[PDB]
Amino acid sequence: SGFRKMAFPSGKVEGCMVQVTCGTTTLNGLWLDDVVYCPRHVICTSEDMLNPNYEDLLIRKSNHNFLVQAGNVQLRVIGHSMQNCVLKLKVDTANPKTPKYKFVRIQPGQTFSVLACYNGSPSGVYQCAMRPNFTIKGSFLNGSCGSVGFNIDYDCVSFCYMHHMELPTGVHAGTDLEGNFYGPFVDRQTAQAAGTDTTITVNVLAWLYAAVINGDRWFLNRFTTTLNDFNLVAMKYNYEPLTQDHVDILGPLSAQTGIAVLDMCASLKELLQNGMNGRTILGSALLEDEFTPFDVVRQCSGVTF
Amino acid sequence: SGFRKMAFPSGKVEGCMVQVTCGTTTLNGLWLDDVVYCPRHVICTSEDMLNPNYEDLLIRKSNHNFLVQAGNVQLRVIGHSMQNCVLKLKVDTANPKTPKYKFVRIQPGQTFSVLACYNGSPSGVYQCAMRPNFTIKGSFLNGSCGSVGFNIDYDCVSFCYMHHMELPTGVHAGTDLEGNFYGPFVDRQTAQAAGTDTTITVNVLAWLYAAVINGDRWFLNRFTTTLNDFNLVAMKYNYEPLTQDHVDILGPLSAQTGIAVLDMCASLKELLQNGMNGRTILGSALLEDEFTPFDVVRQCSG
Ligand SMILES: O=C(Nc1cncc2ccccc12)[C@@H]1CCOc2cc(Cl)c(Cl)cc21
Repeated sequence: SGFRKMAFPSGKVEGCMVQVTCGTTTLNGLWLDDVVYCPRHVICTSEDMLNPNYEDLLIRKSNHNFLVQAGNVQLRVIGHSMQNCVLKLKVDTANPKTPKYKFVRIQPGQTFSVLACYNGSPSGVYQCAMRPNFTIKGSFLNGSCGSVGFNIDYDCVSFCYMHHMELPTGVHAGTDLEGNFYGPFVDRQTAQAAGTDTTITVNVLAWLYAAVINGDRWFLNRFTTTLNDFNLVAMKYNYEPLTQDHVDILGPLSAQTGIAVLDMCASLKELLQNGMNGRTILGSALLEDEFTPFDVVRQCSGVTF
Repeated sequence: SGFRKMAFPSGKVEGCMVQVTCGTTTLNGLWLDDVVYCPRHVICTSEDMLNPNYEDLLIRKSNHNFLVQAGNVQLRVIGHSMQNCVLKLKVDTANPKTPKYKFVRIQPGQTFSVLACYNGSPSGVYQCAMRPNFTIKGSFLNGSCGSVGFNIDYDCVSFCYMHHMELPTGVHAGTDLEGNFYGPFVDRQTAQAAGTDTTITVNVLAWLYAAVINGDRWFLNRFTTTLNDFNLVAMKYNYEPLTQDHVDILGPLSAQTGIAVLDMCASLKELLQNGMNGRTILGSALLEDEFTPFDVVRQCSG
């Protein structure tokens, strides 16, 4: 029993974290095989950030300008190239701790674990979701750039996020490991704002199934709804539309608990229109949307890595 | 900016997780140097749950009855001893991945990370607090026994908890790494119940300081209170008494935000009286009590 916000074990990623220093800037890098990946803004000054020409800034740099440190060992940079908003520093040594890995781009609503790092040293791990507005509600301080987000499937680490910046509202923006930003963000000091966020409907439904599996049933009702009527109500409450794909993904949880997805949708509709009335679900007075259906199945069945 | 429930990176503990099998029972063990620590109930059968005599059950066992597996390598048990509710299995190989470590017994309100494991394999990492009733609200299934709780301040792992059992209400009980249970619990299937749980007041106050540091001030008020008047109010909401130790511990956060502890206590009294009125604090509609003053300082300042 119990349902916690749970991250993947971070060990495979910890053995990849290195510190990258360029001039006065120090941030984190991801050391996989003989390449160190890090945000390209490490080559910027405070002035450069206002209007940066990264090809021009990078061409002026030499390999010895990049100081890479893996623990207490300085790595030798033997090449440098840029791929979108990520800098790739070729090093002379392949990381002996390189796990089986892939670079994957996640969709909004998908969750992942973040290994927050400072000076190439892991300090914490937390689970979060890629918001529908492409930001993440992380917890990051100065020096956390280059910290990565990942999932584990079997013994393979799928790297899906690299931290680049904090927006004025305190939310975070970054890229996949190919340097493509999630969202309409750019790595330049200019006016940028997160769009209005919405609730990840499929994830709230998955969390209501987790609550039922854990014995919390007060919100269940005798009713069902059509997918179209549910989506009309979802649009009204700034909830993401629920697709037939989402309904299909929730199938196993529906089969296990005996609550059809549209029956759970009718519970969610009543919760949106009437509130919780002083009650809680899994120790929360708000509907939680940072557990995917896969996360609920994984946690309620005990899959290991 | 931002405030998340954050666990320590679990790598140093992952390299210590092994599978321990004794008869039909399989659970997790912690492999440090040449010793594997695990719950002593791994030696129990069906009739040895209601009233087990662990000394008598252990004396009947030989080293070859304990099957220890570290990855895909079977470890050889060369000795066994019991220390309170933990079984210590001496093995013929020292764990090469043994980090710098300590065994620390914690107090209620303290937080720690749990590396939940099944069959010696880590499945997830989450953050817990030792409840005032000495239980933990973990997330554990059958086979999670032997999973450990830890903190990693510096490069040293302080092991503080080993999971032993789930109580009828779905909460969890366990021991420190010396086998001493937290709380009035025993490793017997006898009728046991968690006492009435209370809110960790000092932790809620720390989390209100984290909210102020993060820019949230709506709950602040112009009132202060005496420590005794605060305790008389807070007890009525099943909150733990706030001691002078707790007030002292909150000093650095009070100095940083400019809000005296008793001034923050008056905000907490008002939040208990009024509720949140549709508002949230750090993305929560409930007062959070699983961040200590130490966690808040570390997460907010470094
Ligand atoms: O609690 C137990 N293991 C579990 C742990 N955590 C979570 C669980 C969730 C579901 C089912 C088992 C779970 C075992 C088996 C059941 O009976 C006992 C009894 C005693 Cl006295 C002791 Cl010390 C251990 C156990």
